[PDB]
Amino acid sequence: ADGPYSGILDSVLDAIGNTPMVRMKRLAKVYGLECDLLAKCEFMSAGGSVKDRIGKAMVEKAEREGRLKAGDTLIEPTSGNTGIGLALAAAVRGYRMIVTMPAKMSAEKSNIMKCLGAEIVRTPTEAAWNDENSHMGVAAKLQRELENAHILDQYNNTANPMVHYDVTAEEIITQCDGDIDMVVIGAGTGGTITGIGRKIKERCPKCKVVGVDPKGSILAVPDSLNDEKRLQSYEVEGIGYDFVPGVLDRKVVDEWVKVGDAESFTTARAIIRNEGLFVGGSSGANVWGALQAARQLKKGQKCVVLLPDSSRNYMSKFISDEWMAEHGFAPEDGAKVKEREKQFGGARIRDLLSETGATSDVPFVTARLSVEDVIKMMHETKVKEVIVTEDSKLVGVLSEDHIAHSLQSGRCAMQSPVKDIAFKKLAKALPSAYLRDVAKALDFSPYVCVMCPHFLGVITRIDLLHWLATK
Amino acid sequence: ADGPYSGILDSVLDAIGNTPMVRMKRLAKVYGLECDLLAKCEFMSAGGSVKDRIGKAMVEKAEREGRLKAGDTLIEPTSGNTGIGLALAAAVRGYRMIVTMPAKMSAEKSNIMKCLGAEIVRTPTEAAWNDENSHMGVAAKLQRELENAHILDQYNNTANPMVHYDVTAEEIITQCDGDIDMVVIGAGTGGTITGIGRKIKERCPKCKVVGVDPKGSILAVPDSLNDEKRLQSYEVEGIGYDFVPGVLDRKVVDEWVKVGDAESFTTARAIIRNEGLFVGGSSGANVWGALQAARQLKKGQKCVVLLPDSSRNYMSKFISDEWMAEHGFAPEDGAKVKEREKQFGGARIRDLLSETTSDVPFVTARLSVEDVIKMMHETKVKEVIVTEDSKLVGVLSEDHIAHSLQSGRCAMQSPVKDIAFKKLAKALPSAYLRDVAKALDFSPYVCVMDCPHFLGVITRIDLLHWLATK
Ligand SMILES: C=C(NCc1c(COP(=O)(O)O)cnc(C)c1O)C(=O)O
Ligand SMILES: C=C(NCc1c(COP(=O)(O)O)cnc(C)c1O)C(=O)O
Repeated sequence: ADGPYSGILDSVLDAIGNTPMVRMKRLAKVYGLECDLLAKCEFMSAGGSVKDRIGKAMVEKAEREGRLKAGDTLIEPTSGNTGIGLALAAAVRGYRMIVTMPAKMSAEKSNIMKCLGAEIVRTPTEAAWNDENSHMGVAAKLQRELENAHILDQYNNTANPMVHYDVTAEEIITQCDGDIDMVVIGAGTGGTITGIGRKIKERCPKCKVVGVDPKGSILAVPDSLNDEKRLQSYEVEGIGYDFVPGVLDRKVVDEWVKVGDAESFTTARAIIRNEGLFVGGSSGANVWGALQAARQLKKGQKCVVLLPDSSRNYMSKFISDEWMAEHGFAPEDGAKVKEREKQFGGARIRDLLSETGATSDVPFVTARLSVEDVIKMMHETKVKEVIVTEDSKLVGVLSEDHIAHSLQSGRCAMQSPVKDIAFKKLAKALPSAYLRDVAKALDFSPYVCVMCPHFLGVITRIDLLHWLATK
Repeated sequence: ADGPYSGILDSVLDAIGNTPMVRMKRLAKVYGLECDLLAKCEFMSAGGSVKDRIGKAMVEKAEREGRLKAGDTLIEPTSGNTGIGLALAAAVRGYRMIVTMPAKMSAEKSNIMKCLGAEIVRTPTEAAWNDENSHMGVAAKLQRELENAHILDQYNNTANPMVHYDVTAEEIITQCDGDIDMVVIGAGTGGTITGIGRKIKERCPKCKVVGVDPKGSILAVPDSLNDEKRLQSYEVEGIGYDFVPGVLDRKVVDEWVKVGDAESFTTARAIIRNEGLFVGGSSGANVWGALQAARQLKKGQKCVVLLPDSSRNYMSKFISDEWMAEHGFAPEDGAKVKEREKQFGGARIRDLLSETTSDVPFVTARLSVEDVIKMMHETKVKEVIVTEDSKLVGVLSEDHIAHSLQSGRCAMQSPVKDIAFKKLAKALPSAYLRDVAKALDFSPYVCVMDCPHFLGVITRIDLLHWLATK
């Protein structure tokens, strides 16, 4: 039905939470999982992260105790998502936002907090928590040097775990009908794991709670698990710290699973590909930890995994195959990159141009001919396409179909220069280039053309498909 | 309460729709609007767009008529969001996806449909709909040349408007309790406007329905409104075409509002800044059209605006201030860029360095940490700059030295490069302070240079303390 959203909401803050639990049957069937892998889609909140909750939560507490008045400044050390949630709360309730975040975090989080009118101070990646150059220490300095400022300090604020204990875990309980056998959850500030594990073990003591910690952090128990990569920088954002936060109750968690960058990102892309959840990398870490932890579970048993972040914050980072190839991360089991590598391989456009049959007789023009002059060439030379080129060096492609249709449409005058109706989006290639690169380039450009300034022809996706039909 | 999500969902397709309606009181107060500007947050669907619905919808129809079997290929010309929704449906129900979209559309849509295992063929921007190089014609060719392929053709499929008539408009009706006075909605394929306007006028005939069409399209009535910029390419994605789609019933819409790129993008950023809805550019166009159309309305009256897309698809495009400055679009009334322009102005780091002291020491980036602590203790400085031979390495603080030596990351005989801060931004004295602030948005330190004589380092606290002196 429609219970929580059946009316109109006063602000975006009322749209935080109430995320849907989805059964990842496709991903489990891919990875060979007997139990039901339930996913709590926290990335479907208004701000696209679970931390929205605590943000709102902390503000509410700060307002229910009168500790916060309009016009004040809010300061918060964050990996980016708590900053986004608090920035939403401030843009709604009229507070000023100053976010202190490490340079390791993505640029999308910074851009979104900038759109929310928040000042952004960045701290070095390799800094320890004791440092004055840590995000927490810089936030403390901003408190000390600025008036009417407040640090809500999600690492020690009781609201962070208390609201995960109050609403989120109760949501999971109501959605799983109490039958929860394993809960796999990443460990950042540790508030979400603490609260969820407590409420679930209180209303279902038989549930195992598994914490996910990146290879590089010291949050796992025992230290025999953290010493694979001690204090090694990692790319996954949100989970793991160089100290145990005040809100993290490591006694409430049963197991610990160590997950590296490669597994986290490949599993995040597998989540996107197999389920269709536009989710973050920390979520890939959590899901890989869950695939390791719930392996011994049987069918009927339900393992709840949080998907904290949305792909929005890492849209340039790991959704782009460019970045994960540069960082040497396995793309995916089934991906477009691997499909192109298998189908095309090392075949080059020399091979396609020779197998198809062409003698580089692609007529050029100086890109400022009148359309009547060029139609004489189109109709008399028996060619359909032409390539327009300037002096200062490529302009584009032109088809007689577009000529006729734009002349009828009122965009192509008979005395107009040919540059006005040519296709201006192109991708330059050269015969030694592989078909995998032209396949990647066709994802962004309609045509791929090759190149004394002697271009040999144009290649589109139908050409590659018809080549694949010959193989 | 908890009605729709109180259980577990079988697939992502079950999380489509059921978006919340939020009152944009902040944005209305900013623009001076008396009536209640309600926003249907369609970007909060699972796929982050309203088109998710029709995608799912069409598949269901294609499956309820037995027209679709597992392993088949689905082909669809789209501006990107219907492609995303259909790719979600295909990755869930086991169909192959081929999307045909113009090159003008953002790269985020392409990357996301790639993550969903969809083949992507791009078409030229300047092509007309009649062209074989149009997205629709290319999709038709892919149908003709590929076996087991289907085109659901959201421009003519009845599911596209029928489901907006069935669920979305009924959602709006149940959320507004029938009291809807104006409905402002963008016109792309026209399915959403057709369906929503029909269902709302059926359950509330007094409601005015306003269509939003970008300057460049021919969907507005009459053509006295389209002739400002006829067939001019525009940056807003999703709305407007060079022909009236089959599902668009232009008789069901009352008014038409022309919205350009600049207004659309500046109002989308205003939506993000004032309300906090991470929304798309087409939504900025729709909200600007609504601000123009519902101006004569009074308080109590409710004007419903759709926010079709999320910022996700335009994350590099218009959330980045770089691209809207490069495309000459007004940033916002109140923005961080304008705030830095007012606070800093044309002040350069020459002015700050002179108001505030010269040539903090350097090291060759391979000193032992014991040698560098001896240098710091003898030189009484706190920070140092590490530099290589082939040309900058970073900054180093004695605090990090002590804490990493105690933390087990800094060996007494280790090279100083291992503990230095490797993220830096290079500047030079003629640079302005607003630009160093923009660089400080992405780098912790901003250091200056001309010989390699490094005049010093500047952080955000330095700019704040300078602003305290001014
Ligand atoms: C530490 C922060 N986020 C925690 C986080 C986590 C861990 O959630 P915790 O509430 O810190 O336990 C997982 N995934 C992502 C993307 C996260 O951002 C922050 O936003 O400052
Ligand atoms: C035409 C497509 N989108 C329509 C659209 C619209 C218009 O919605 P229609 O249902 O097509 O009328 C508004 N905003 C955005 C971001 C859109 O993508 C498409 O995804 O192929």
